[PDB]
Amino acid sequence: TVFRQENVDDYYDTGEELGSGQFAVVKKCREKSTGLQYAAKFIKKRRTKSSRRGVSREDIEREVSILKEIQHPNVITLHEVYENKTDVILILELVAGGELFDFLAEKLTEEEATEFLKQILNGVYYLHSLQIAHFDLKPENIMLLDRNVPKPRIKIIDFGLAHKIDFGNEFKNIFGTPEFVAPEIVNYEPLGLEADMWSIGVITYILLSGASPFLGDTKQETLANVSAVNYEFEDEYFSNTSALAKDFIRRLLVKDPKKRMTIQDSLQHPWIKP
Ligand SMILES: O=c1c(O)c(-c2ccc(O)c(O)c2)oc2cc(O)cc(O)c12
Repeated sequence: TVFRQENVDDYYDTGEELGSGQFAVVKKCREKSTGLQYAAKFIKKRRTKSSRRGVSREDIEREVSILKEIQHPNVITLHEVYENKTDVILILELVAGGELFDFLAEKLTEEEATEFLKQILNGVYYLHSLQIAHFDLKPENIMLLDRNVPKPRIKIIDFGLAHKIDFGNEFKNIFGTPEFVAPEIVNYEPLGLEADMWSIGVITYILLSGASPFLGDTKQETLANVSAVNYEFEDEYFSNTSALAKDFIRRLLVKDPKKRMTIQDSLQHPWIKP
């Protein structure tokens, strides 16, 4: 699939950089024709078939295909795609309140945690309903619309590892951030929607305590901890956290993906359900 090959600069002006990573940079931008504002993600293309630099066309096209399917208040939306020799440029919905990660570093109560979590669960319910696994859920990939409100609204971003799961599972080169990946990722096993639910358990633990449940001193330690389900609720952090909140986490941080709560289970769980 090919994208718009006119110069993006003829249609958009860029401004503040919103973030950067491995082979991508995200810039605030404004469409010249409408004055409307967006986030432009510049993704570096591979220059040869065997290069390890840049993102493969196959991987770029998958991400764009997934983004085009999505329309839900809790997930980022895609406006347009451009490309040139060096980059694919995604013109994405602008979200200005920063990462949930940075909002967290600034300070949650169970109410504040569930307020965020319900939105995340709603977005993931939408995705999983469409058989889309995100595969990279973490606080860095949850953005706030406006961070100066008591209960900020959120949108899930970064579908770079996302996959359609038409056959119950996928087994591919898929591996996210060690702190948040499920044991089946660590062990290179077939992956399905269940992996996202584990990641939600990790996010929930962090929301409530400020601490990361499997984090070791090195990446290999973290991964070893994940595979062994080596976590516990520290009393210093969880002493005034409800047993029901702990129950919710405990039913997500389960090694056997078949025994893990599904997204539907999570919405019916007594900590979440009205
Ligand atoms: O940092 C951002 C980011 O990474 C992405 C993003 C979204 C979907 C993807 O599939 C993807 O690869 C990246 O969107 C954004 C949108 C914003 O308004 C602001 C941002 O800072 C980001």
